[PDB]
Amino acid sequence: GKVTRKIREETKKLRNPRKLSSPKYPNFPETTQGTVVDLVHERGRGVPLAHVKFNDEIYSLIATEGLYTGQTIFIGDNAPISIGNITKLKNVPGGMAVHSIEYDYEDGGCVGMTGGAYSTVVTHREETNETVLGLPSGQKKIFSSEVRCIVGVPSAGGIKEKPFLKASVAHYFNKAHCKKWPRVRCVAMNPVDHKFGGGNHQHVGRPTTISKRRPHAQLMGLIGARRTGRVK
RNA sequence: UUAUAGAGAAUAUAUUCGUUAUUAAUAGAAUAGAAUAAUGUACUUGAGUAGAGCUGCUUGGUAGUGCAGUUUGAAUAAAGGUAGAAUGAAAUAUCUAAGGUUAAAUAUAAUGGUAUACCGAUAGAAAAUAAGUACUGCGAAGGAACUUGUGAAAAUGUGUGGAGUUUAGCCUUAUUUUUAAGGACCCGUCUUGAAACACGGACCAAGGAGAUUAUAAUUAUAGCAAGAUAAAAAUAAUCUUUAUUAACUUGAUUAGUUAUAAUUAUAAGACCCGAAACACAGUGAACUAUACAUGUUCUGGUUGAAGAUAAGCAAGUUUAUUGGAAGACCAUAAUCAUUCUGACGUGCAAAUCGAUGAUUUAAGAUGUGUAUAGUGGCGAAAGACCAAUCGAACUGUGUGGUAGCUGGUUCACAGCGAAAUGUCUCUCAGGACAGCAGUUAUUAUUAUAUAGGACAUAGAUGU
RNA sequence: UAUUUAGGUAGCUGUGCAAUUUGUUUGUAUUGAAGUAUAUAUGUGAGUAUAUAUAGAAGAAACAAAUGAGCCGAUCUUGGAGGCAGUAACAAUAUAUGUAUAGAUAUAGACUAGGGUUUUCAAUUUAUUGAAGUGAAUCGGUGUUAUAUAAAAACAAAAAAGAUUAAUAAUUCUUUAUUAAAUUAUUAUAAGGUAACUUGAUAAUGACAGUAUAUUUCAAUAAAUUUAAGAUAAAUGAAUUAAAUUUUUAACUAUGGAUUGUCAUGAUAAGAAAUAGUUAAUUAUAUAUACUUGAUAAAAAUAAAAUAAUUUUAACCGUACCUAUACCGCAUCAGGUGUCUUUGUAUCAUAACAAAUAUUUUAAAUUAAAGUAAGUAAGGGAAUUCGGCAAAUUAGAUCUGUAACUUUGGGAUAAAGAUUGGCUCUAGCAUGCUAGAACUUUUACUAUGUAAGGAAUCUGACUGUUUAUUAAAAACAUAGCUUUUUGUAUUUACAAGAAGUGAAUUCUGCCCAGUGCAUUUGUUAAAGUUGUGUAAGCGAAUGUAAACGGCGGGAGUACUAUGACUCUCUUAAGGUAGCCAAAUGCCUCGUCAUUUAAUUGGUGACGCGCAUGAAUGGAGCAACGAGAUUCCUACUGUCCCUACUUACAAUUUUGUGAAACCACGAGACAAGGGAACGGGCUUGUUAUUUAUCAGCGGGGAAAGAAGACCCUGUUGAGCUUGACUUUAGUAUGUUUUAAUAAAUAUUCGAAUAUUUAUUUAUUAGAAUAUAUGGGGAGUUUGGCUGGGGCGGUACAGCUGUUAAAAAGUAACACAGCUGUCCUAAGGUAGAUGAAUGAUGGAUGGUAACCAUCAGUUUAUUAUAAGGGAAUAAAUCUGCUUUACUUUAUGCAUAUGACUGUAUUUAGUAGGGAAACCUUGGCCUAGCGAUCCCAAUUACAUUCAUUAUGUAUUGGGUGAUUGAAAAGUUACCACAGGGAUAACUGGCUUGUAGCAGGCAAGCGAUCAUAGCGACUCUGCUUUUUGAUUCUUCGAUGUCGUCUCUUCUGAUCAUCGUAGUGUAUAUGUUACGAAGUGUUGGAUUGUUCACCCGGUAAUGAGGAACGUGAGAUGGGUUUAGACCGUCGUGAGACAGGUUAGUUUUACCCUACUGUAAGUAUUUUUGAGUGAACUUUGAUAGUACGAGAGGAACUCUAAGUGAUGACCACUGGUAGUGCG
Ligand SMILES: [Mg+2]
Ligand SMILES: [Mg+2]
Ligand SMILES: [Mg+2]
Ligand SMILES: [Mg+2]
Ligand SMILES: [Mg+2]
Ligand SMILES: [Mg+2]
Ligand SMILES: [Mg+2]
Ligand SMILES: [Mg+2]
Ligand SMILES: [Mg+2]
Ligand SMILES: [Mg+2]
Ligand SMILES: [Mg+2]
Ligand SMILES: [Mg+2]
Ligand SMILES: [Mg+2]
Ligand SMILES: [Mg+2]
Ligand SMILES: [Mg+2]
Ligand SMILES: [Mg+2]
Ligand SMILES: [Mg+2]
Ligand SMILES: [Mg+2]
Ligand SMILES: [Mg+2]
Ligand SMILES: [Mg+2]
Ligand SMILES: [Mg+2]
Ligand SMILES: [Mg+2]
Ligand SMILES: [Mg+2]
Ligand SMILES: [Mg+2]
Ligand SMILES: [Mg+2]
Ligand SMILES: [Mg+2]
Ligand SMILES: [Mg+2]
Ligand SMILES: [Mg+2]
Ligand SMILES: [Mg+2]
Ligand SMILES: [Mg+2]
Ligand SMILES: [Mg+2]
Ligand SMILES: [Mg+2]
Ligand SMILES: [Mg+2]
Ligand SMILES: [Mg+2]
Ligand SMILES: [Mg+2]
Ligand SMILES: [Mg+2]
Ligand SMILES: [Mg+2]
Ligand SMILES: [Mg+2]
Ligand SMILES: [Mg+2]
Ligand SMILES: [Mg+2]
Ligand SMILES: [Mg+2]
Ligand SMILES: [Mg+2]
Ligand SMILES: [Mg+2]
Ligand SMILES: [Mg+2]
Ligand SMILES: [Mg+2]
Ligand SMILES: [Mg+2]
Ligand SMILES: [Mg+2]
Ligand SMILES: [Mg+2]
Ligand SMILES: [Mg+2]
Ligand SMILES: [Mg+2]
Ligand SMILES: [Mg+2]
Ligand SMILES: [Mg+2]
Ligand SMILES: [Mg+2]
Ligand SMILES: [Mg+2]
Ligand SMILES: [Mg+2]
Ligand SMILES: [Mg+2]
Ligand SMILES: [Mg+2]
Ligand SMILES: [Mg+2]
Ligand SMILES: [Mg+2]
Ligand SMILES: [Mg+2]
Ligand SMILES: [Mg+2]
Ligand SMILES: [Mg+2]
Ligand SMILES: [Mg+2]
Ligand SMILES: [Mg+2]
Ligand SMILES: [Mg+2]
Ligand SMILES: [Mg+2]
Ligand SMILES: [Mg+2]
Ligand SMILES: [Mg+2]
Ligand SMILES: [Mg+2]
Ligand SMILES: [Mg+2]
Ligand SMILES: [Mg+2]
Ligand SMILES: [Mg+2]
Ligand SMILES: [Mg+2]
Ligand SMILES: [Mg+2]
Ligand SMILES: [Mg+2]
Ligand SMILES: [Mg+2]
Ligand SMILES: [Mg+2]
Ligand SMILES: [Mg+2]
Ligand SMILES: [Mg+2]
Ligand SMILES: [Mg+2]
Ligand SMILES: [Mg+2]
Repeated sequence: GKVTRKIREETKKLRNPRKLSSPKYPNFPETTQGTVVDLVHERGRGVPLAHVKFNDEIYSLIATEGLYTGQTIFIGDNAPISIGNITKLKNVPGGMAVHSIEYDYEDGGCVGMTGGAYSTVVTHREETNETVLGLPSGQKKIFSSEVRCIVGVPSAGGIKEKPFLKASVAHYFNKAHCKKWPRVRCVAMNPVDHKFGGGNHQHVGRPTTISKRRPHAQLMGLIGARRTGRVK
């Protein structure tokens, strides 16, 4: 046969990988004050970024919900908690919304980068100095304290309301996000290109649930499912 | 010009260069003599080695013959290694590993010489050289013709002579030979069977296919013979005859050996020409496909969503304007290819021409630059496209790849003359053994003998 | 001394001729060698010798030697030259005197890619030779970069006119300018305005989407004026052409205190209008606003300034010419190729015409046929056809008017009507647009351009894309819906990877037994330790079907009929909601209705559905479609049935001048035999213009291509998988791993294991074992066979028949059997009337047991069949293990293994008194090599244990004298085969068709007017079979259209004869092939069945007549859909839709044309009696009545055929409007 589509797409990512910003905030020993300068828009991502200014140095950050040009925010380990400020994790009471959490201390940020997605805090445990967070995916993860984070819900709202009612709307989405579009179903192909292909009618003939035990080039279909079907 | 010179060239129908035989100059090498320089003390022995366990390659080496990866890793001459089945033990022989140098006898191109039972311009190298040239391919690469005198055949022109219009050419017999009577389908080839409506062949010249080598055997000839011989080299072995047997136990005997020639068998490109394929090493995105950067992309009409203004009727609701949204509607230039199954169909053209059709601000069209290569790329998916080639591109090598299968195989006369049947076979388009044939040889009561016969006698059988 | 022998394919042996070179001997030649061409002699023949002509330098013979040693063929290799043939195919403007007067076709001009002297001139005839020609501080390159080699179109210091040369000119020359660098002369270091700001007085940027509307800057039109030009027989308030001169707004500041603008949306207490003022007005590629987006629209090098002057200061490379007859397609090729500019009329444009500019020289003609284009048609209007394929009708603009349905947006420009010129005026205001009125005519968008309409069904939601060169679609994509993996992402869950269905509306039923997937607690390798112990995986349990998939059958029960209800086999569950003879139903052209004169078609209903059915999605149509199918209206040469005109090729002339093909073709036919369809062979019948010209497609099984279909080959390739053998990747053990201290557990002070802490290590790996592993890699996938496949094994053994009186012998011929059974069913000694029948005997019967008599093989002998045995080879009783060990040989049987079975020398045993018998079954069947493994007996080496050898058995190949092995190809390839199928032909006639002989009976009695049972004998090649003789280096399949000819087994028409013939109307038989046999609906049809009509719609042949005559509907390559089968690639004589039809110019045949005049005769060939009907005969003959003819005589008509233009109709580059 020939090399299929999945392996040929990953080696096309090594010839020209996709490029993004990775915005991080600095670290400062005591509480300082900074000003918001302007709001911009990037090519790949939907959430707008913000340029703040600490000690006559301009950095880049993800914009929170209510933010206007010229406003003042504070950064430090013991800043007061309000909209757009960045404090330590232990100060916030249970029930609020944070949107950039570093895994360890003195890191930029790891969790909650996209627009419209936020996390919640559920508790504090004074023994061993740990707090449990509620991830946007729905899983409870235990975080160590003394990491610092930003208070508020991120901007850009709910983008998934109105559909791509035309085909032309989805053309410019996948082109900016560097994905392959359109896609051909694997049953329509000839049996050289794909395992499911060929035949006299369009059907599969093999079970579509494939274990994870098998090697890398044999993985296709619903890989390693614990369940299949509508629940009710 | 007799000759230490009769090797060979050149001129014309008796002369020269040389051969033969002698010297000189320069460079290099070796041997010997004479002279100049020079001579003290020296007790070293080879470690992450040799060897074991697991694992892979190599050799004739069989249970390592040799080498390497990983783990482990000794003794120092009162010591260590080896001795053609395995391990353990013992005697007798014989050697001392893990550091270094080394002439001669030996193998073969570019470059220059000397010879020959080799070829003589379709031969000999691709090239008697303005030849690795003219010319072709995007590229790796491919690659010819032509000497000087004589003037054959195929195919034509002019002149003279002759027949008839109902019959090409050939054989026999005839002085009615440019006619008469008899005979006579076109050759080669597979085939039970060919003039066949079975295949190859329009015509002339030149070229063109069982030769060479190794190992065996039979026949003819030559030298010596209980022995036979040009092995390498310089001025021994082998065969008669390994005497049998697995071995022990045992054992005389078919004139040979060396060469020359013809035939047969096996292996070498192997009588000549012919596949679809496989591996090694390299070249292409100028056509066409996709992504990224930078530029360019003619003109006229149709319809009427949000938003806004007024005038009526009385929380609102009818009428008239303004406005110009949409993968909305229609045409020219540009683009594509539904139908006539129109034209053409040794074409204008290795895909064109005419009428009729479809198409319009976009998921469009197009120039240039960078990225993607053949068990690989690109793909709104037809196995489509990747330089007129794609269900695995193109160029060179292994390569004169293998063929139980089609085709061809070159002079005369004389003697002799077949099979299409039995058995075994992954055997049925093929092989081997038996049968039928040919050639040569020795010998006579195996004529006191034989017979695809008859007669006399003794019998077998179940149509 | 052949009085005896002599043919011969495949094949074997002997004697001889030809060519090139080598050693020795003998000889020739310039008064002429070798070669070549004609004769003569000689040899049975391969060949040799001589003579004459030509030419000019070396060659011959004998005895021996070495081979690249003798051509008709190979679709053989290279060169030269024929026929067809001067044939096909192409090129062909006018002038009596000209560097001109006319005609004709074509839009034209600049930068780049490519070309490289083609440029210009001279001389000689799109050629040859020779000279000359390209001038740069400001026109390109050289510079910067596109997130470790990138731009002649992105960014960047600066110029224009006017003339010169045979050819260069933003480059030479004249005139007026600009930039940068080096040297000179001179100098402000700040003023002014309340403010916005003005003047020598620095630190700025390169730099960035698309669409719509409003400005009318320039420019261009239009007008006026001034100089000039060209024409008219005439006439014209003065025409036509050329050159120039002219035709307030936006920000900001100061007062002010509440209104005000645009074509549209508005602006203002974060200060409107109105005043006073300061900056600018970006030149159409501009300015200001508005609108669309999960798209927000590149990088880097790069900066200073006042006034005047100077310069042998500004380097290197290219600057000719062509834009298609100077590029690429082998070419002076109807193809292809980036950007820009271009005048006049043109009331939306388009189309068309004219300017401008560039090219160009001489055959004939009122006449062929058949072609390629363009026109017109009386009457009928789809009757032609698979199908309205091709053509025709409609169309612009203004005014009325507009339905069912609906996803409320659409449908809609629906459909259906009416109007349109020219000239003279009137009326509006926005001043070039729109309404109305009068007059007039061979009536008005129509030169060019410009929608036929309506009603239904199947399928796809829509815009979009695709097999460059036979398929544009119902295929692909798409939004929408759903499932799944990942919290250690250069990117961070509204994100990033993997799959299925296919807009909206309404729904998405049951099953976890099978195969997969996930989660969790019996079997299983190596390495290490004195020894021992510990892996994943497989197996088991629980979930999961918008995962692969699946979703039965039989019996009774309420006048007939049916079964709400009941009983019953099993299973994982037994197709629910829906839908249908549908693109899915074989029987099948299902049943009913409707559409038509007539329907296998279309639409609506019915359902025990061969084989429908729910995201492998079911149901459904509003909008959209060069998709597939049926019916109405209009329209027409598609047809009845064809006719006329023009142009270009063709026919006639000159010039340039080919190809396919060719065994021999010298005239053609009927029958015969033959390799079963002859141009040539055998018997018959026949042509001929002085050697032609133009047509045509019957034949040469015509030409192209070593058949793609089918079969064979111990020949291949693409693809799939539960085929055989393995491997990359990955999971899990063991051993290697920095030191230290401590804790805990397991084994016996010690050995193991687990876990924590510190820093003194921390490049991050290495060596082995087990499992998973079509993601990959090699290779295989028997034979026989009345073609192959499916079925059987006729592939190993045994018996009887075929089988023909010695031995031997075939068929997918006949009837059968075999891979077993037995410690006794083996060995031996002895005794013995078996099976059955008759007559009797308490319970006792057809049949229980006991006696008597008879009893030739009927009984038994393990088994298939055949053979053998009656003091028995059978049944009983006793005793035993010959179901042995060693030397030699034979028979099936052979040229030959393995096997079965008879016989021998010498031992050791059993039965018997002894003679004797015994090496498994009474005889003919139950039969297996080389290599390797296991066992038994002997011995062999310095020593123990082991290994290796000789001998005998067992383990086994059933394809049985013996490889280790699954499929598919419609994407396919190679070598071959008429040794072998699909089509024609040939022998045969079971089947098909057409007739005969005899006479039981029917017919009111009567066999034969007319029929005829049970049986029997034939012909024809017209159905379908059976066989495989000719063709696989090719003979073009079914049906239809057009056209000719032939047969009798006669449908009418003609002549006779029977009758169960009164007339009329029938029916049967004999002679007879002259002439007729005609129109439509449905289906690809042949066949079939209806409507209508007539004198009568007869049966058939000619390669199942006829494709270089046509068409292409089905069948039959590559796209695609449904149903059934297969895990899968795939398959279906089950159903659909779209799919390139080549070549005549040879020979022969056929139609015409081609022999000095003028009058005729004879012979030969063709052709030579079509059919219906009115009136009279006549209401007559004949008949109870009803009814109801004929001979003959007049009047017409249809079908065919030969001519003609007085009348009518069609046509018309002849003629007029
Ligand atoms: Mg496909
Ligand atoms: Mg595959
Ligand atoms: Mg489907
Ligand atoms: Mg040593
Ligand atoms: Mg020669
Ligand atoms: Mg040569
Ligand atoms: Mg004859
Ligand atoms: Mg034959
Ligand atoms: Mg024949
Ligand atoms: Mg043939
Ligand atoms: Mg030929
Ligand atoms: Mg020759
Ligand atoms: Mg070859
Ligand atoms: Mg390679
Ligand atoms: Mg549109
Ligand atoms: Mg055509
Ligand atoms: Mg390369
Ligand atoms: Mg396909
Ligand atoms: Mg190609
Ligand atoms: Mg003979
Ligand atoms: Mg053969
Ligand atoms: Mg033989
Ligand atoms: Mg007798
Ligand atoms: Mg003879
Ligand atoms: Mg030869
Ligand atoms: Mg020849
Ligand atoms: Mg020959
Ligand atoms: Mg030739
Ligand atoms: Mg012409
Ligand atoms: Mg020139
Ligand atoms: Mg010029
Ligand atoms: Mg100039
Ligand atoms: Mg120039
Ligand atoms: Mg120029
Ligand atoms: Mg061009
Ligand atoms: Mg051209
Ligand atoms: Mg004419
Ligand atoms: Mg008409
Ligand atoms: Mg008419
Ligand atoms: Mg019809
Ligand atoms: Mg008809
Ligand atoms: Mg049409
Ligand atoms: Mg009027
Ligand atoms: Mg569509
Ligand atoms: Mg095509
Ligand atoms: Mg289309
Ligand atoms: Mg097409
Ligand atoms: Mg689809
Ligand atoms: Mg749906
Ligand atoms: Mg299950
Ligand atoms: Mg369930
Ligand atoms: Mg049902
Ligand atoms: Mg339906
Ligand atoms: Mg009907
Ligand atoms: Mg003409
Ligand atoms: Mg004949
Ligand atoms: Mg015959
Ligand atoms: Mg002719
Ligand atoms: Mg062939
Ligand atoms: Mg074979
Ligand atoms: Mg293969
Ligand atoms: Mg494979
Ligand atoms: Mg076979
Ligand atoms: Mg017995
Ligand atoms: Mg055999
Ligand atoms: Mg197919
Ligand atoms: Mg072939
Ligand atoms: Mg045959
Ligand atoms: Mg035929
Ligand atoms: Mg019959
Ligand atoms: Mg033919
Ligand atoms: Mg042919
Ligand atoms: Mg008759
Ligand atoms: Mg027939
Ligand atoms: Mg026919
Ligand atoms: Mg044809
Ligand atoms: Mg024909
Ligand atoms: Mg067709
Ligand atoms: Mg299935
Ligand atoms: Mg089918
Ligand atoms: Mg007559």
